[PDB]
This record gives sequence, structure tokens and C-alpha cells, in this order.
Amino acid sequence: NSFSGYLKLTDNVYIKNADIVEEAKKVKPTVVVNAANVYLKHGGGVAGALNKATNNAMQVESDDYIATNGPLKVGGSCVLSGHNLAKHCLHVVGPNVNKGEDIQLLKSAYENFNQHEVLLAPLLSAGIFGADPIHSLRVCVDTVRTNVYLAVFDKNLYDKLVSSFL
Ligand SMILES: NC(=O)Nc1nc2ccc(C3=C(C(=O)O)CCC3)cc2s1
Repeated sequence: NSFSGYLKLTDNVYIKNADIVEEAKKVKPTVVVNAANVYLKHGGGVAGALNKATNNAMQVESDDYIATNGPLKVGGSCVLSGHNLAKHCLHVVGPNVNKGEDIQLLKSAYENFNQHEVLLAPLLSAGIFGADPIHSLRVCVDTVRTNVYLAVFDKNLYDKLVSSFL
């Protein structure tokens, strides 16, 4: 949890322009959040990147979790190993608003973060899930009460989020 180079947005939300895979390798946090889907199939975006950085160990573990427990619900989560990236991976499902899933569930998704004192995380429902990323940061600020270190890869998006928030 020895994070460095973050900008403090609120009492408990920090942001950095960084690849979440590189941040996890440098800090080895207690918890890294994955932007997952209900079957834990890590095909692209942040999920694909975290799974590739584990050389597919995360996907084999996720498949066994699904065969034993069934899929997650939208807004839900599960805790699995963080492999070489973290002690634990918190897999969280934000709504895919491009598929008609309710934006109301983005608040439920971020509520999962409150079970952990410190997290390294991406914005939820951004990218292929279709939510506006600045809206997703606002829900994060309004819902998360524990200490969250947000990593945003794209510099253009990062600059827009810092300008809209500060
Ligand atoms: N080594 C890697 O491949 N790392 C990463 N691959 C992605 C892919 C998508 C993203 C996304 C966003 C971003 O933070 O720029 C907002 C939407 C999806 C972030 C990473 S970090």
C-alpha cells in the first residue's frame, strides 16, 4: 500500500495517471479492484490487462469460482487471489449501460469497495460498459467511504477528470 504520485480529490479519493497493472506491480497493494463481468471472463479492458499480467492464473481461478458458485449479479462482487498483483483481487461488476443495465447499479457496485480499508482501483462502467467516466467518478466520490487510489491510463481522460473535480 505504498502509493506515490497521487492527487488527493476528497478526504478519501486519490487519483493518478497510471497503468493499473504497473501500479499493482510497484505497490503490491492489499486489494486491487477488477472491472469484471458476471461470468468473470476477462476478455478486454482493465480485466484483460490484469488477467494477462497474471499469465492467465486469474482466469483459471475465476472459472473455478464460477463453476462452484455461479455468476455474480450486476452491482455485486467476490474476493479472489490477487496473484502477483496484490494480496486480493476484488472483482466488481458495474452495469453495462450500453446493454440496458440500470445506471442505479453503479452506486451498488462502488458500495463493495467499503468492505476494504484501502484499494487500488479503476473507474467502474467506463470503456466498453458505456457510462460517462466523469459521472462514474462522481458516484465513486458520493459512495466510497474507505481509501481509494484510482488509476486512469488515458492522459486525456485523466486531465478531464481532474479539471471537472478540482
Ligand atoms: N497493461 C495494460 O494493458 N494496462 C491497461 N490496459 C487498459 C485498458 C483499458 C483501460 C481503460 C481506461 C483507462 O484508465 O484509461 C478507461 C476505460 C478502460 C485501462 C487500462 S490499463
